Amino acid sequence: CPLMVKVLDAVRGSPAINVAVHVFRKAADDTWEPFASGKTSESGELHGLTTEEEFVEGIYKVEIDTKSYWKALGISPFHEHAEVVFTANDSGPRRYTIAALLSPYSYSTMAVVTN
Amino acid sequence: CPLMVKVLDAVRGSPAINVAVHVFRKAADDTWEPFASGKTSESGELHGLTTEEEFVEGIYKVEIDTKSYWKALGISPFHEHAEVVFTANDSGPRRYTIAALLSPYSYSTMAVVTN
Amino acid sequence: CPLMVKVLDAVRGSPAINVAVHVFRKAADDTWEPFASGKTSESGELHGLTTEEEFVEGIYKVEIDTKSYWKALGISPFHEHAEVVFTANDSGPRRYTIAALLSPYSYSTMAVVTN
Amino acid sequence: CPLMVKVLDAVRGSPAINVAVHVFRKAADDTWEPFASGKTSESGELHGLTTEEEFVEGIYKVEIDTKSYWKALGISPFHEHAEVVFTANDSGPRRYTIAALLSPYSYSTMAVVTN
Repeated sequence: CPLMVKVLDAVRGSPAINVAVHVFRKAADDTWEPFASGKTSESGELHGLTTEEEFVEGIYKVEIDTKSYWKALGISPFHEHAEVVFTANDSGPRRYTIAALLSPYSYSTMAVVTN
Repeated sequence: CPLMVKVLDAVRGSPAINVAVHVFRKAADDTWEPFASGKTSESGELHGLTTEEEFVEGIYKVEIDTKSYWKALGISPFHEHAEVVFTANDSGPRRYTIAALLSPYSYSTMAVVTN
Repeated sequence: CPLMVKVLDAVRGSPAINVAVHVFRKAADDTWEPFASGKTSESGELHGLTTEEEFVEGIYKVEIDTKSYWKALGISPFHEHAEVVFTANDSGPRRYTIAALLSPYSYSTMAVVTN
Repeated sequence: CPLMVKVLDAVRGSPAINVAVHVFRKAADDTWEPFASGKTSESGELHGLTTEEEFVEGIYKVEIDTKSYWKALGISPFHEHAEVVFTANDSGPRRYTIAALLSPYSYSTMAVVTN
């Protein structure tokens, strides 16, 4: 599992469950091509998005559908979604964990990159 | 000033100065059209991006060029940029302060919306 | 104004108004001595806590009464308060802005230190 | 495991390893009594601090020794430590995960409370 996404809800103090997550890879024509997607689990995690073979060096975007999550909770949000854009680089073995902490008018994102 | 952007550096405990900021508005054809741009001042603030007349209802994207900021400080950061996407002025004109707190592998963004 | 405290509410996208703030200074006997206190204004800021003459070198604690703030809004939050503990003025006088971003189950704090 | 602490480093994009963590419980005389302590593991986690039997309702403080962590990395920090103060309440079965994201001049803390 070279890429995992974890989403937390700061209003409820819980994992953010059933959040839609879309991953894109930047194409040669500078457009964003769909790469992988899913919904977070009961633990707020989304595993199995890609494989070591497919997840080559490139620029990737992880779009987390925060607005739909807050609307389902009846809470008025600011953002349309939380976007995390980064370059994946082959400086030895790597695993990426993209974490997002959500509030209606704020979000924090952190990336844990390990060997 | 209906739109202001403020950027802070969590490594140095200071305003993030000379950070490039690009604002886009979603067009009828679903593409991102350039709307305004600028660089943060010595206080880490960017004022004067738009006016009450030009800043109509719409979906806006504020792209903060965090990677160039960290690279100039000798840090190879995780993110390409910090992106803030939101619907503006949908219940009438509002004043928006988009704040971003930067670290090499994390960022937080908050919006203060006033009537 | 060598010490200012700014508090924001991430649920409402607004300044956190009327939040109680207590400042303490560590005494020679290692206890926390009351130093200054106040309530945030309509802008979520608390100015005038101290002066350049009184704000000598030392270890200071800024306690922000987040629980009372959330309870007044009808939310039962996780934290009793947000605590910021730091050494001040150890390389000469500095100006400190302590900012706190609040959510029911999370908080972020940042300090901007200027010479 | 009713209480777990997780600490992340936003400068390095990694778990914060070997960070000292001290837990205290508020006594009847209003002082903080030592309750449990440890150091975070290679995953930045600290497990086994307490048991279901010992972790009764009360006010607890988790002190994370951030200054010593940054000093070991040669980075000048703002805070003496990160403090998380909360009430533990018996509203059905519960587990607490206290997470802290560290930067030299900022920290974010989140609590995940699950059944």
